[PDB]
Amino acid sequence: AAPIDADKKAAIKDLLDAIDAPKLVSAIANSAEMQSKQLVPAILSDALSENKTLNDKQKQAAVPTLQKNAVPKLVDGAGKVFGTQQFTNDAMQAQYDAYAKYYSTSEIKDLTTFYKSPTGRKFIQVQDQVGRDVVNGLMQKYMPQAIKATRDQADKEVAAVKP
Amino acid sequence: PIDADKKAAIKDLLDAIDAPKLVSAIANSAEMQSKQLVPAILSDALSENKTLNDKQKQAAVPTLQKNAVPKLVDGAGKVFGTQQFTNDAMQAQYDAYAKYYSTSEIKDLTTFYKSPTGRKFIQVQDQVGRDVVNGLMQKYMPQAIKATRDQADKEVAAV
Ligand SMILES: [Ca+2]
Repeated sequence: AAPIDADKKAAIKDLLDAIDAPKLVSAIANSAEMQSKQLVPAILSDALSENKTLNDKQKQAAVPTLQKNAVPKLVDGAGKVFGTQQFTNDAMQAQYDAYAKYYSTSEIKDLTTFYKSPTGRKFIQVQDQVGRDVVNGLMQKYMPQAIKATRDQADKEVAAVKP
Repeated sequence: PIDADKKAAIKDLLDAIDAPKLVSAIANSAEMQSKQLVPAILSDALSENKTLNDKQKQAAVPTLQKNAVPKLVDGAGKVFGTQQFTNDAMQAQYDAYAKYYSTSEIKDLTTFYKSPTGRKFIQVQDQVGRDVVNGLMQKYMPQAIKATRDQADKEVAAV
């Protein structure tokens, strides 16, 4: 985390405006919040395993109600930190620092020119869609075949167990 | 169906972005994902087996864990190393570029990607994104986990 000289900072500020950097921060916050919500079951499991008052029969019996009440409540409250102004500010500073680290001032200015051009503005809107179309299309054609190949061999391994 | 002038403009674009390196990274990513799915697929197959009773299934887990998992893992995701996958991934790149971009936009992109700043961009832009996400993750992941953990501790104690 280094000091950005004045002319480089002003160039990055113009680049961040041209790529709509706040929209990108918003997507990072929403993705982290989602990741936090997906960790709730594992964190609740850890709190149950490490709780120091309940015996092992009471813990095993508490699972049904914790699954029904605690998980929805924890999911609802998870990742609040990602909606704060502090997070947004920090993600903005992180964008400045990342651009200053990998690009020179003159490269940042070239980038801004491309992003403000008509084809650059198009690129900002569709280029992610281009990546998703490629990956999702190949996934649809090939993920089933790879799963089935492993599953069919897995059937043979289980059928081979001799008890 | 892509007209010839757009097809030839896309061919030049893909050379300028080193499209085969992007295909190779997609294939490797898919292969790794196939291998990481092996324990879940083997549990499906053990669960669905109709010859072993449930005590025999539990007793089989140690040797399945030890022999079947390394075997299935070395064999998972072979389809992603075939020439047919590469061919389909190239074709998917043509289709995607043709669908969202016009011929003159394709030519503008090539000019940008062939410029010195375009080539730097091909080289570091993914690293820019990872640095942003990883720095924030280092700072905020622990705070988010602690927030959920402390509320989970109160939920467990209130049982
Ligand atoms: Ca024209």
